[PDB]
Amino acid sequence: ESEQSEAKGFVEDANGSILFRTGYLTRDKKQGAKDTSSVAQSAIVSIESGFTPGIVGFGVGVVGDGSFKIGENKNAGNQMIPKHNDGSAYDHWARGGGSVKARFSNTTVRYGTQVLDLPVLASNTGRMVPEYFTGTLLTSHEIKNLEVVAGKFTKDQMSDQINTDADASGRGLDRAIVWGAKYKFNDNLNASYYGLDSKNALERHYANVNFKQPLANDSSLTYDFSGYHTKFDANAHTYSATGTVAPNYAADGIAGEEKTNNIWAISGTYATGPHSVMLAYQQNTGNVGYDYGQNADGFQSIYLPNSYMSDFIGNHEKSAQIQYNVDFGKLGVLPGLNWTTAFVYGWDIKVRNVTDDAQEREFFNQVKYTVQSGFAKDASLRIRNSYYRASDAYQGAYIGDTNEWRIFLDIPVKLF
Repeated sequence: ESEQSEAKGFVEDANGSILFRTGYLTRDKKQGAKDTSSVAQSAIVSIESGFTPGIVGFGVGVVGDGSFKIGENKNAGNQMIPKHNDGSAYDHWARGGGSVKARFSNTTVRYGTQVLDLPVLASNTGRMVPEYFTGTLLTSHEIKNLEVVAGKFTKDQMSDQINTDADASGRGLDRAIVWGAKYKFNDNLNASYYGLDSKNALERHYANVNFKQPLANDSSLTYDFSGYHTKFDANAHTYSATGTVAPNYAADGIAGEEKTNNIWAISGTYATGPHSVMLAYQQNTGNVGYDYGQNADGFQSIYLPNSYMSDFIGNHEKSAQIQYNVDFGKLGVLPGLNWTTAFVYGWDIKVRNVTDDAQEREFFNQVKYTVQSGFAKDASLRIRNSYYRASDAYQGAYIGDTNEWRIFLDIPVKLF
């Protein structure tokens, strides 16, 4: 009848796992700019009790991680490793917490520490360890194929922070209220719409529609339209704003008046047999770029296609991508080996008091291998490289010319 009426018990329905992750991320930049290199090992735990049986069910959750750096890591960065006040890397660190949860019919409420994946407020999961939020999330599946959420969060703990309320910049969350809904219309079409209101910081909405269109020979075309609307509060932190800013914006990141961004993107992917190709276009309008991640708003709150090392989020920036993906298992060469190559070109970037015409481009390659069977099933290795270049005006204003490598070994282990 419902998710709660099928509860087996606190112990019977429990699940638990650890992900061991070894990472390496380096960025080589031109002379006069800072090279980063970060190497580390993590163990990331997730434990979820089942729910007790009855009209209302109860359980608990635990999330956390413990990590150590590998090497001195004197020029660590990129949100890989916590740093002491002098700049030195932390030798080892530990983070996380617990939650309690309650379930009635098909609705769950969770209170405490948790990893979020709302498009408007999404935890980092692309570095060593996950970003954690603390607060309350209600999740309702009372209508088949519809998920509705509502939440309130008061702490944000980013991956490279030891303090329990500290985003990528070391600043705490005041109050983030979130809501939204996601619906599967049929097997080819779904859509979503989410909202965020974060006190003294910003208001943000996200919408998506995703339509898959079957073609002959086990082929298809998938179209995607995604976008965000963000209104940044006068006291929020931003970096790409244009128009009227405060004298000190330069130094503070505080515009002292509201700034608005719209960013949207359309993508079409043709897939056939072993092979896929995607084309995508993305554009920003308003008087700021998509300056996400600067106000305890989720380091991964970037559900758009033109997003690799650069996110193509500059003020007025337009961008276009071509992407090619091969599955080497379907092709008959090596099951679980995949290759992605992409090229993204961005232009029309406004850099305040310098130009209206800056540009950037990125050439990306990733090879990934996932173990298909045996004791190490689902272990994977991801090796990825970005060759990134930008005009003179978009160097220290954003990332700067760079050759980036990232390597991640992920070894998942089921505890129960």
